[PDB]
Amino acid sequence: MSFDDLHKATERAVIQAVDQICDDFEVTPEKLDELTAYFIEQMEKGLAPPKGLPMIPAFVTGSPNGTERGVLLAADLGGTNFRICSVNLHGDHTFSMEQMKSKIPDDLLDDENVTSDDLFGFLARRTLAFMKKYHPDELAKGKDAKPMKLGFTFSYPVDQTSLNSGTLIRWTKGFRIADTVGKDVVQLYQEQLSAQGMPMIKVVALTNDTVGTYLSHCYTSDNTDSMTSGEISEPVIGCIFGTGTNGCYMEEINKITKLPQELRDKLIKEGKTHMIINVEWGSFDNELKHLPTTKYDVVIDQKLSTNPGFHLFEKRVSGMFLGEVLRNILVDLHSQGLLLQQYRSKEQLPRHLTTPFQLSSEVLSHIEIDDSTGLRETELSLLQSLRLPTTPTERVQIQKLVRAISRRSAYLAAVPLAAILIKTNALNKRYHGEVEIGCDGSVVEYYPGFRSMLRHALALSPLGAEGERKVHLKIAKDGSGVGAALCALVA
Repeated sequence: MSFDDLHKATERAVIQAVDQICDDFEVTPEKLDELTAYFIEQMEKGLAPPKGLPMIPAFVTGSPNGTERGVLLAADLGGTNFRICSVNLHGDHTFSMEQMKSKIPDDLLDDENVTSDDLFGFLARRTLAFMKKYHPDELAKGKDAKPMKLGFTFSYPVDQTSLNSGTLIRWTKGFRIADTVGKDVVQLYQEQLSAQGMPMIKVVALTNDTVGTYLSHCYTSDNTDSMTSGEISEPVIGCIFGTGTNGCYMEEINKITKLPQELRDKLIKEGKTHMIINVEWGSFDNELKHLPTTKYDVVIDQKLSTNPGFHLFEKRVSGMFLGEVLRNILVDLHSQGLLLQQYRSKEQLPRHLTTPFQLSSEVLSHIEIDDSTGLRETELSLLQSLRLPTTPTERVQIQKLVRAISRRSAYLAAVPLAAILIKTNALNKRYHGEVEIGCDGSVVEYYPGFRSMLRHALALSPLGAEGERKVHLKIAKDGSGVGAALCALVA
């Protein structure tokens, strides 16, 4: 056929093939029902003694009201940095901030055999510099003063035998230091704090970023938590979607069959009815019994991934992998002759479409909501910020693919929220019963319309579109810094 005839036939075939890839990417409401039911099943398997889900009790039996008073501290430590924050709760749904971001120490931790004393003394040194800098209010009263409660955000593998008690099991995503496999991390931090000179500091909390997100959403609840006035709604889920994904919710105390009955009765004999469970829902259905999977998901999880087959739901939802899936689809369609069709072979393609993760997520951000830009002006430009240029008929299908990837990730992200809301139902305060779930992270906050698709999925779930609209949801953003302080408050 003619060059023009072949071009037209090729464009029609690209229509076909891209629609077929989309069909292979779709999430049906039937699959939604299947996934949420299996998630309820994994939840109930998990928190009973032996496994369904890594549902780790966070040992928090109280939620902030947004009416709270006082000033508290918060320490967080990871491979990223070390941070000492200080929060002054104004007494309304507001607060005031102070903080020092002590950079991760330059190579006292690079797989050298260093003491817990070295690392935790660096932590306490930065805490002492903090106290000296912004207030020696009770630091000048170094012998004794009115104490200060602070929460610790130690985002490492930890065995939290209770609140303000953690027994570190390993340094993963960090580097191995000597003989901390049995130490209590809150105890080490407290020892180093009382050893530099502040004995006023009490380390009374230990939680990770998701429990902090939940507590930071309890505070600052849009005037829907101060009283049963206007909207009558309470927050029941904290969660982070983005580079990673996880969530936490409050479960009945006597429904956590895992914890021994001693602690359960000792809590219920108090005013204590519920406790926060940090559902590790990252790495959900790793066995892939129900979790949808395509070819590109396999080729990325196996070859290009650092966790070969461990956090599968994370990888299907994370913001890093969206652009990666798009890149693999593009390289596929090219090497099979349908797209970018005058780069005569692979390794003639631009340097970023060939190499692994060079297709970032802001690309999909710009592409997904392309307005009628006189047919893909900002989209062409931004997709062309990486070295490859494109044509209109190709850009239409590339937008199709990007939107399909995003919709799948959003519906999957909605599955666990729906399963939690339907396990602990939102229809128990029979009248005006409403529930808001607060969210942090990259994808959920800044990806265009990822919340609209979350809502559409929650409507298409066995959470009924009839009942989805008693759940409105928005963002609570600081969990390592404000959430730790609030976990110290409710300690």
